[PDB]
Amino acid sequence: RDVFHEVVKTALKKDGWQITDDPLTISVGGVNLKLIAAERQGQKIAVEVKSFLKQSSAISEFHTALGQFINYRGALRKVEPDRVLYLAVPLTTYKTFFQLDFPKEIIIENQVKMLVYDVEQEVIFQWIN
Amino acid sequence: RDVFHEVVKTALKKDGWQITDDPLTISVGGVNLKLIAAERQGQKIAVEVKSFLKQSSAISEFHTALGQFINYRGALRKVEPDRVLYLAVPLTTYKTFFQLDFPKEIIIENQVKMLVYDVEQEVIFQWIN
Ligand SMILES: [Cl-]
Ligand SMILES: [Cl-]
Repeated sequence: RDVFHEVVKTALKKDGWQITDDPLTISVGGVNLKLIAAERQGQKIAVEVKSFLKQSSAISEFHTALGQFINYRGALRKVEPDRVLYLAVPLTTYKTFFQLDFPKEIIIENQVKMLVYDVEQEVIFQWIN
Repeated sequence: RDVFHEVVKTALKKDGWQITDDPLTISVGGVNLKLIAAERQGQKIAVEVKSFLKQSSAISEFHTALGQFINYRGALRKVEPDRVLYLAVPLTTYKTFFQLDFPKEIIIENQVKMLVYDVEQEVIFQWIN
C-alpha cells in the first residue's frame, strides 16, 4: 500500500503537482474518515490510491474503492468544495477490469473521476474527468 | 455473517415475504458479483445484509456496504429491473451511526433504501424507501 502510494506521489510530482497533505484527513458530520491532497496552479485535488492487487477479486476491491470514493467525495463537498477527488488506478487495471462493460458503466454512472498511472514508470498517463 | 443473514430471513418471513433465492447471483457486463431475493404479492426485492459489528469501524464497514449497494443496484437495473435493492441495517446501528449527520446525508444523497431490522426479536422495524 505504501509503495503504490509513493508511486502516485512520484507521478504527481513529475507533472508539477505539489503535495500539500498526506494523509488528507477529513472530519465531518460526526465521522472521522491515506488520501493525498495536492495542488497545481491553484487547482486542488484529492487522490484515493488503489493498486487492485490480484490478492483479492478486482470486484471486491472495487466495491470498497467505490464506497470510499462516494463517501470521500460527499464529505469533501461539505468541507473543501474546491478540492476535486480522483480514484487513482494502475494502467494495467484500467486496461483490463475497467474496460469490462459493468465497471466501465458504473464509473460513468457515478462520475468517478480517475487518475490512471503507470506503475513501473511512475507517471500519470491520463486524467479522466 | 450467517447468523445475521438468518435473522433477516426470519424477519422477512414473519412479514409474509417469500424467499426465492439465497444467494441471489448476479452476472453482468463481464463481472460476476449473499444477497437475499424475496417477493411478496408480486413486489420483488433484493436485500444486502449488514451487521455492522464493533470489530471494525462503522465507517469502514459503511464504505464497503455503500460500494456494494451502488454496484448491486446498478447491476440489477440491467438484469432484473423490477427487483428493488435494500441495505438491511440493525436497529441499533440505525439509531446510532445512521443518525450521525454524515452517514444520514450520504444515504439520502445516494437513495440508499434501507430495511431496518431488530436483531434480538428478528423482526422488520421499518422500510425506508
Ligand atoms: Cl501500470
Ligand atoms: Cl437491533
